[PDB]
Amino acid sequence: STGSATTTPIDSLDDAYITPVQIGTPAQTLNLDFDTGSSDLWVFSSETTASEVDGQTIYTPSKSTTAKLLSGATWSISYGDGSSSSGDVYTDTVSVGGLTVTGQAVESAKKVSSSFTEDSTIDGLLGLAFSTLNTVSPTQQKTFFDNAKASLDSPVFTADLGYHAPGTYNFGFIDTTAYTGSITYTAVSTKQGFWEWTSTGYAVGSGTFKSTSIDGIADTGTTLLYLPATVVSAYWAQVSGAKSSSSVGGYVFPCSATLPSFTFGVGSARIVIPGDYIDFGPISTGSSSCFGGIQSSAGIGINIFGDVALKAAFVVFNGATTPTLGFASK
Repeated sequence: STGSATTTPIDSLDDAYITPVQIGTPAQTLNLDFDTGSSDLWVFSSETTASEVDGQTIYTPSKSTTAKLLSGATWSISYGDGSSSSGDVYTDTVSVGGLTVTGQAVESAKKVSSSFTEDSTIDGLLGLAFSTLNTVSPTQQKTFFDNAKASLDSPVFTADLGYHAPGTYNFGFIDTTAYTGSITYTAVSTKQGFWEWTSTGYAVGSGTFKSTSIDGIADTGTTLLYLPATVVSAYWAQVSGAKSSSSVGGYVFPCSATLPSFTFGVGSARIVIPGDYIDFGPISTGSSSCFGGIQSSAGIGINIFGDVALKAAFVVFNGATTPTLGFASK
């Protein structure tokens, strides 16, 4: 089997991407944030504290004839941005782009943190990291990909995120028309539960490539590109007037600037992030100070190849017995 679904930016800055997901019988369609940096499929629901729901579409298990309470199971998760959610668990039928899993753990939120409430466009998350990170207790549950894998034509999914435009998540096949040149594959460590890999280096604008190993995660659920302070300083040094602002919480730059590109290495291959992908706009409405899309990972404890990086590539998440990641230009 295969599936294919369009993923759409939630706003004009590509802060995140939503993909429609069919849950239950009859289908209830919710728009979920596909997140290769976590492993829980959770949704706003009829069980969510009413004051914490503000415009989201909810899953109502009582209206699904295939929903079953997973007795005794609870979940609770926190993300890198300090947001969180928790609740109980149903199993139900879940379909993405024509690909159906029966008995998928659908984690129903009883509580969500303010950032989720305040974002009307995201109805929940669909985790695509390794199932070892799944938070369901006392019986850990499998991700949608993990459940689908054996049925897929090939045990892979691909992320093709757009810049200020829709893109595609495919399951079970590689669309050879969706990228240019070749896909370069690189090793993955699953030791921390993430799609963790090692970039071979970077360049800033038209500058020379620096060969250096950069361990990080391919994370569709993180907006920006978070790299070591040395790398980030080298990037922003090429932008006149750019500075790290403690008050804003990162590098900012004059909105009048033309940003240089940023290249990262995948083996001997190179992925180029155009300068425009690194502009996240005014820090506040009407400001001429703009927020940068490349930020320091110092104090995160890990480097994160988030959407800024991934949207410059066609990315293969290869879930073979020994997982690997593939990157192609597009």
